[PDB]
Amino acid sequence: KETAAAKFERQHMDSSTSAASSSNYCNQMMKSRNLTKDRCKPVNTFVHESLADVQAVCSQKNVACKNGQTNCYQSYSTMSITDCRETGSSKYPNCAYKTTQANKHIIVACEGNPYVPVHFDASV
Ligand SMILES: [Cl-]
Ligand SMILES: [Cl-]
Ligand SMILES: [Cl-]
Ligand SMILES: [Cl-]
Repeated sequence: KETAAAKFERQHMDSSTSAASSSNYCNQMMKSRNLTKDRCKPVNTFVHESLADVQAVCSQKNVACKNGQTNCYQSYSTMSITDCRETGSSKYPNCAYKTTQANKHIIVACEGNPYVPVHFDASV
């Protein structure tokens, strides 16, 4: 079974680009990160910063998570992100995503020792 930290990395880290290159970024990344296996994952955010910088958010501003838990943290700085969301033309298989690039603060839930990101809560 994948660890929670490793699942966060696979679903939400893309340090190899500064920003979504094009409208097909999400179609490609959703497929390559194995987020379209049996179902199209409906919504997923990728963060274009170093893993270290994203991990560091777990020692930044403590904020409530949407679900009311208290282990969420909001990045002090904005980060380059791409939101991927399924379009109306999307029907498994042949998932289809809209790519939206933005520079926003991220909010992650953190857990463990080391205390690292395990869920992507939101961007602001
Ligand atoms: Cl793994
Ligand atoms: Cl791990
Ligand atoms: Cl997400
Ligand atoms: Cl990097």
